[PDB]
Amino acid sequence: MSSSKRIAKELSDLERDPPTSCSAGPVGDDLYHWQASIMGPADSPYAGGVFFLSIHFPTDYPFKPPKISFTTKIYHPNINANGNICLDILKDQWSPALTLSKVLLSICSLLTDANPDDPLVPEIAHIYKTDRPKYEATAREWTKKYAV
Repeated sequence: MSSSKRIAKELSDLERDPPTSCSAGPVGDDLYHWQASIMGPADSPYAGGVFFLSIHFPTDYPFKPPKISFTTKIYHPNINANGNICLDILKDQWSPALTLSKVLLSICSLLTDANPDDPLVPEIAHIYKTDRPKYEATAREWTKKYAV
C-alpha cells in the first residue's frame, strides 16, 4: 500500500522524464524486482562498458533501503565477486527522501571515484592505493570481457 504506491510513483516519474545513461524498470510485472543497466563513465576505466544491476525493494520501502546487486562482473574495490556494493546510502545513510535514481547516480559516481576506505575487496583496494595503473589496467580488461 505505502510500499506499493511509493514504487509506482518512482516508476511513473521515470516513465515520463527518462534519464540519459541510466535505464531501469521492473522485470516482468514484478514491481518489487527491478533490473537496470548503466554505462561506465567516459573518464573511468569502465568507459563504454554496459553494467546490469539487480534490484530488490524491501516490503517496507522507502523506510528501508533497496537491495542492489551487480549482475555484471566488475573490478572495483567497493564491489565484490557477488555484486554487493558498499555504499553509505544503501545502509547507514538511507532515508525515505532518497530515490532509486538518486542511488543510481551515486553509483555512476562510485565507479568514477571509488572509496579505498571501504575495502569490500582488500586486494583490489591495496592495488588501488599503491599501484593505480595496475588497477586501472585490470579494470579496463574486465570491462572488455564482461561489460558488453
